[PDB]
Amino acid sequence: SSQIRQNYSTEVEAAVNRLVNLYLRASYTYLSLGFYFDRDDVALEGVCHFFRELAEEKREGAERLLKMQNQRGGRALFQDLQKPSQDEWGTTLDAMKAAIVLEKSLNQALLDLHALGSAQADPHLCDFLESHFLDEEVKLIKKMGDHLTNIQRLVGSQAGLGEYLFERLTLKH
Amino acid sequence: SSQIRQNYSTEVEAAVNRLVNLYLRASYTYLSLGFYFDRDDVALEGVCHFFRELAEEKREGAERLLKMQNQRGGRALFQDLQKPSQDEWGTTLDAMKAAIVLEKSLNQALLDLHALGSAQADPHLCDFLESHFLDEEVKLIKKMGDHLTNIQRLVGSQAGLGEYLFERLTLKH
Amino acid sequence: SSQIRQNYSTEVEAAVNRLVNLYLRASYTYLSLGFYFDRDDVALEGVCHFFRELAEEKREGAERLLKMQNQRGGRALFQDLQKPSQDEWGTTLDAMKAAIVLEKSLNQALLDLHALGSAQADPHLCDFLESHFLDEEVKLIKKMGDHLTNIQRLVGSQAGLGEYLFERLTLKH
Amino acid sequence: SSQIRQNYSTEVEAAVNRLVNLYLRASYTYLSLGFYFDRDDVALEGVCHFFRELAEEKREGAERLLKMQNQRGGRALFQDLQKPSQDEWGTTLDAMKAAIVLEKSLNQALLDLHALGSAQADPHLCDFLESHFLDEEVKLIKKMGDHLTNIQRLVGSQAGLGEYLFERLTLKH
Ligand SMILES: [Cl-]
Ligand SMILES: [Cl-]
Ligand SMILES: [Cl-]
Ligand SMILES: [Cl-]
Repeated sequence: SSQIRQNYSTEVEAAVNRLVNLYLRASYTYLSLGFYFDRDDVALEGVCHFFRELAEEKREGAERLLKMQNQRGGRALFQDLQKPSQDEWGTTLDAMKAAIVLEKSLNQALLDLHALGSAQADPHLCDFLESHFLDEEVKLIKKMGDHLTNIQRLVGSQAGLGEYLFERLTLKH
Repeated sequence: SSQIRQNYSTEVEAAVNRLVNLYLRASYTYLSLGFYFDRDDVALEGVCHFFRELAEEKREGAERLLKMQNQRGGRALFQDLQKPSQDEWGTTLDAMKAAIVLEKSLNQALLDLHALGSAQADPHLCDFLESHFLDEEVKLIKKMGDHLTNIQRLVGSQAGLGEYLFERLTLKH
Repeated sequence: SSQIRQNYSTEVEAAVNRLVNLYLRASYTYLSLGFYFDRDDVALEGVCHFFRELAEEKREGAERLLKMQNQRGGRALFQDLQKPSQDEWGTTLDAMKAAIVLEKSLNQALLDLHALGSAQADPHLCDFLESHFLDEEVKLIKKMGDHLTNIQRLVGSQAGLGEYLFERLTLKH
Repeated sequence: SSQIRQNYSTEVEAAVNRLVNLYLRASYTYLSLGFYFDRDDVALEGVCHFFRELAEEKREGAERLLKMQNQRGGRALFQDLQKPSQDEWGTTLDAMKAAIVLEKSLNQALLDLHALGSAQADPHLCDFLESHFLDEEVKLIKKMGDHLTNIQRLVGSQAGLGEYLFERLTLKH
């Protein structure tokens, strides 16, 4: 057991394990989003790429949390990972709305863990979240919001055409 | 005071100080235009970039006037800077129309100062405006006119789509 | 409006807009300080350069705040910018004392916004100030203090000579 | 005679010849200033260099006027060149005051020729002065004013010491 643990509450330890589960589930959701847009009957490569990149980012977030858990002397505990909430994700607009909802949920879990850390006077935990997660999340949510607005402007006009142009001229492919 | 001042009227000195104020207010207006197009619910990066670039150009114009004021032995006097005339700037078309109006106003102030300099037989002032401002202004107004025509052609067709395409295919991003 | 805003109080939003105004006014003050030292009857190039550099830094601070305001889903609102408090700034010593007073005022506004953010449990805001402003401000104020001491030591001795040597041998030109 | 002359008045032709004489006399004055500061009992190398550089600049100004005279089909006419007004030039401060007076005199002759050209509707002449002389003169006079202020600040304090420091730390050597 732990010869190193210092100022690391059982409450934070458990919440970090829950947050790892939430990041891995987000990664899984993004994997499903990504492969949906690779279907021959959907075929939006840029959209596929955008969500596959987010699957990787979320998995890396989970790995960084696990590394931190060990650095503090806590013990990683893994739970089952729930499948994503949908099997088909609709249009680019539907998908980007679902992604923003998911990110807001992750952001709220980060903020809740920051508050717990503040309450338990665990500055290392607070700084770790500040330095590696909170600003990344704000930037991502802003980028998703920007995308949502641009998609909305395009598919109001003419939906098929608008969806193609967004994929071609905004997303990387 | 001034050991160097020669052939530099009090009338020109004062008008140069007023023109500095007008350039700084134009810079401020462009700062507001730029950040409006960066809002998550507007999200036209190219448009944002175009106006941020103009904010910088106008500030540089003011600095060049101040440098000249000191080179001639006049004394810079700063006044309050009025906030921009709007808090929200509408569509790309609305914004480009407002920008052309602003530029025409600055161009008229340059022409009025050139006329004062001519009347006061101040060739250094006249040449300074000719060399650093009058042609820059004509070129900018032509570019804005070109943009306005292209935006008009696009948003007559289909407004959301047209605004996106102009931002993607004309403006630098 | 905002699809992205999360954990961002109206109180912080307003205070960020006020802080933008304070940074822009500081930039304006530094512009005036800089051009005063470029006058032919003052003629201290290093001093001019030092304050022009600070005008740029403060403007960049304002732009970073505006970027953050949009990233969080707040709305930039601009007010009139008050002219600087003086038209002439006296000696290098007078000017450096005025600059330290101004910086302390900006530092206090940063600390007050940090306290508001702490009270509203907005860790992103707190970290943003910590990461981009609070240490920059401490370093600048230390540098100004160092300068003030050196100027004082020089102009006690022999004021004209001392002011020239400080400009030549301390400030970059 | 002239197969090329067009729109070039006899009045301008004569005034250009007088201006050549004034530039050559200024060059001669600067030659004398320069060698005075090279005397073993004056020995301010930077000051010597500053005035020798101005002797060259003024000679080049005269050559450019002569080139222009031929380009327009006028005929260069040379007169005697009056010796400089002093044989010894006093201190750096005395010398810099004499130089500013001389430059103001040259600037006034340029402005008077510009006015003649304007009155005779000779835009080539007006532009030639604007492009090659008027801004050069304003910049030089500003630089001399800056120097005068710095010398004054130094030799008020302690004259010998101040004169040495200006030569060492401001002027190029
Ligand atoms: Cl499930
Ligand atoms: Cl107003
Ligand atoms: Cl005020
Ligand atoms: Cl004589």
